Amino acid sequence: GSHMCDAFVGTWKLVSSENFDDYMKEVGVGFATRKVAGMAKPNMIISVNGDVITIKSESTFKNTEISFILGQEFDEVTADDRKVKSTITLDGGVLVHVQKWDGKSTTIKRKREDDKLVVECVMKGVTSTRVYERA
Ligand SMILES: COC(=O)C1=C(C2=[SH]CCC2)C[SH]=C1NC(=O)[C@H]1CCCC[C@H]1C(=O)O
Repeated sequence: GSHMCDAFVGTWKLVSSENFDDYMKEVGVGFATRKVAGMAKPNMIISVNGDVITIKSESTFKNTEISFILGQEFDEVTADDRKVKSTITLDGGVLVHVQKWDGKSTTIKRKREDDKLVVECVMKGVTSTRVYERA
């Protein structure tokens, strides 16, 4: 087993959100999409198979799935249809996901906090916090 397995693997449901509309604005999402995307309550499924981590997000609005090896950059088409270059590392027990596109950068941090998985999303000055519980 591994730290990653024990901490993150499983099925998680969104239970609260803060500032997500403002985060979406900062990453360039337009009005109609922000409105419909902001209603979504995704399930997040995290799995590990050997060195490969998979993060799936499933909702009424969009489904996404990424698989990656820690430290190894990959192509990602985000839920909001940005084509980014992503690298995910495990830093002091926090999954740190950096996305680069068009000269811009956003960082998504995923951490365990008590029984929750807390996702912090930062674009320039704007932070959104997305809190998940076990499904
Ligand atoms: C920018 O859009 C997004 O980031 C975004 C979505 C859209 S689709 C159209 C508009 C917005 C849908 S789901 C999502 N982001 C996440 O699910 C992760 C990954 C990053 C931030 C929040 C995280 C979270 O666990 O909720």
